[PDB]
Formats: sequence, C-alpha cells, structure tokens
Amino acid sequence: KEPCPPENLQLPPRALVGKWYLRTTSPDIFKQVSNITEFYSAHGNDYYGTVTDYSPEYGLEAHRVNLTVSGSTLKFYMNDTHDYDSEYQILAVDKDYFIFYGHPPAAPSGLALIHYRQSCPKEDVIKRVKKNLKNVCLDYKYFGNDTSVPCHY
Ligand SMILES: *[C@@H]1O[C@H](CO)[C@@H](O[C@@H]2O[C@H](CO)[C@@H](O[C@@H]3O[C@H](CO)[C@@H](O)[C@H](O)[C@@H]3O)[C@H](O)[C@H]2NC(C)=O)[C@H](O)[C@H]1NC(C)=O
Ligand SMILES: *[C@@H]1O[C@H](CO)[C@@H](O[C@@H]2O[C@H](CO)[C@@H](O[C@@H]3O[C@H](CO)[C@@H](O)[C@H](O)[C@@H]3O)[C@H](O)[C@H]2NC(C)=O)[C@H](O)[C@H]1NC(C)=O
Ligand SMILES: *[C@@H]1O[C@H](CO)[C@@H](O[C@@H]2O[C@H](CO)[C@@H](O)[C@H](O)[C@H]2NC(C)=O)[C@H](O)[C@H]1NC(C)=O
Ligand SMILES: CCCCCCCC/C=C\CCCCCCCC(=O)O
Ligand SMILES: *[C@@H]1O[C@H](CO)[C@@H](O)[C@H](O)[C@H]1NC(C)=O
Repeated sequence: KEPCPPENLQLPPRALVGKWYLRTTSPDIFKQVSNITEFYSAHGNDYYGTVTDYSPEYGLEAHRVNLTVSGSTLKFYMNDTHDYDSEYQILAVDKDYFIFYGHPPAAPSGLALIHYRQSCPKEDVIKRVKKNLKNVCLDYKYFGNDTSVPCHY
C-alpha cells in the first residue's frame, strides 16, 4: 500500500548516522535476504557506509552504499548489486527507528522499510512504530519480520 507522507516532515542532519538493523518490511523481503545491518557515516547532508546481509546464494556479504539526501527523499545506491537502488521517501524518523518507502526493482509496486537501533526492538519501540505507521496510512499487521534473527527463546 502507498503511504500518505507527512506534509512537513523534516529529515534532520546526521539523523541516520550509525548502526541500524532492518528488521521489518512490507512486503516481506526476508525469504530473499536476512540479517540486514546498516552502518552510515555523515558526509555533509549525505551519507556513505556499509550494508551487510545474509544471502541464500552468497552467505554473509558486504556492500558499500551511498545515501544522497534531498529534503524528505534520498537516493539509495549500492556498489555491486542494484535491486534495491531507488528513491526513497522518509515516512517517520525517531531516535530508535526510521521508516522509508520506495519502489526499487526488487519491489516496484512499493517497499516500506523499518530500520531499528536495536537488533530486537523492545515492545515500547514497536508500539511507537505501529502508531507511526498508522499516521502515514500504513498498518503494521501487513509487515513481515526477519524470523532468522533470534529475538525469543
Ligand atoms: C549477521 O550479521 C552480523 C553482522 O554483520 C554478523 O556478525 C559478524 O560476523 C562476521 C563474521 O563472523 C564478523 O567478522 C569478523 O570480524 C573480525 C573483526 O573485524 C575479523 O577479525 C574476522 O576475520 C571476521 O571478519 C563480524 O565481526 C561480526 N559482527 C558482529 C557485530 O558480531 C553475523 O555473522 C551474521 N549472522 C548470520 C547468521 O548471517
Ligand atoms: C562493494 O563493496 C564491498 C565492501 O566494501 C567490497 O568488498 C571488498 O572487496 C575487497 C576486494 O576488492 C576485499 O579485499 C579483500 O580483503 C581481504 C581481507 O578482508 C583479503 O583477503 C584480500 O586482500 C582481499 O583483497 C574486501 O575485504 C571487501 N570488503 C568487505 C567488507 O567485504 C566489494 O569489492 C565492492 N564491489 C565492487 C564491485 O565495487
Ligand atoms: C513481528 O514481531 C513483533 C515483535 O515480536 C510482533 O509483535 C508481537 O507479537 C506477539 C505475538 O506474535 C505479541 O505477544 C506481542 O504483544 C507483539 N508486540 C507488539 C508490540 O505488538 C509481530 O506480531 C510480528 N509480526 C509478524 C507478522 O509475525
Ligand atoms: C534502503 C534499502 C537498504 C536495504 C537493502 C537490503 C540489502 C539487501 C542487499 C542485497 C540483496 C541481494 C542483492 C540481489 C541478489 C542478486 C545478486 C547476484 O545475483 O549477484
Ligand atoms: C559516494 O559516492 C561517490 C561517487 O559520486 C564516491 O566517490 C564516494 O566515495 C561515496 N561516499 C561519500 C561521498 O561519502
């Protein structure tokens, strides 16, 4: 489903700096790729860094990424594979998570991505994410988790 982005949502400088875990998406992409870790460093208003993930074909792999930021949108570019390369629009930004949405070749009808500061986000963070999704006309129940990451005994 296409979101209804906030009209005056600002993307503050260096808000994306550091390590993030991509743990929840719509549609569910985690049969295709899992254990996604992002690390971003600031370069002016833009970002550069690395994404590591587990590929069914390649096992644990690493890629260099660039984020080119313009207002509430950014261009995501990966160095050695381009199925996720797209413009992405920020839908929500918080100290504990951020959400954006784009239409990469891997999911051309739309892909919502939720990135967390925590590998296994606590209940209170997920509840905030649920509320943020509703605020941009999305629904958490239509998202899928990375079940390959052990967040429960
Ligand atoms: C899930 O993703 C995490 C994050 O990438 C993986 O943890 C990382 O695993 C690699 C390989 O075991 C570690 O690399 C090692 O780093 C040391 C220091 O740089 C180096 O000397 C070794 O030769 C090796 O390159 C990496 O440190 C480690 N990171 C963390 C934070 O633990 C994990 O393996 C992935 N698991 C699955 C099942 O995909
Ligand atoms: C896309 O970006 C990734 C991540 O930066 C690149 O992976 C890197 O590839 C180089 C080879 O070009 C690897 O160098 C290797 O280092 C190991 C020690 O770790 C050593 O055995 C050799 O000297 C070898 O040359 C480097 O480790 C590797 N980095 C990571 C984090 O995996 C990849 O090459 C880039 N691809 C393209 C097409 O630009
Ligand atoms: C994705 O993971 C979250 C977190 O584990 C799930 O939300 C929890 O679901 C369990 C039962 O599945 C409930 O007991 C918790 O109360 C839920 N937490 C919150 C904050 O609502 C979510 O259901 C998972 N989604 C899918 C599709 O499996
Ligand atoms: C905002 C998007 C950031 C998340 C990107 C998800 C990371 C997934 C990375 C790589 C997925 C695998 C690439 C596609 C597989 C084909 C590669 C090949 O056959 O050589
Ligand atoms: C971003 O991409 C440019 C290519 O235009 C590259 O030279 C640079 O190393 C990347 N990272 C930055 C600018 O932090």
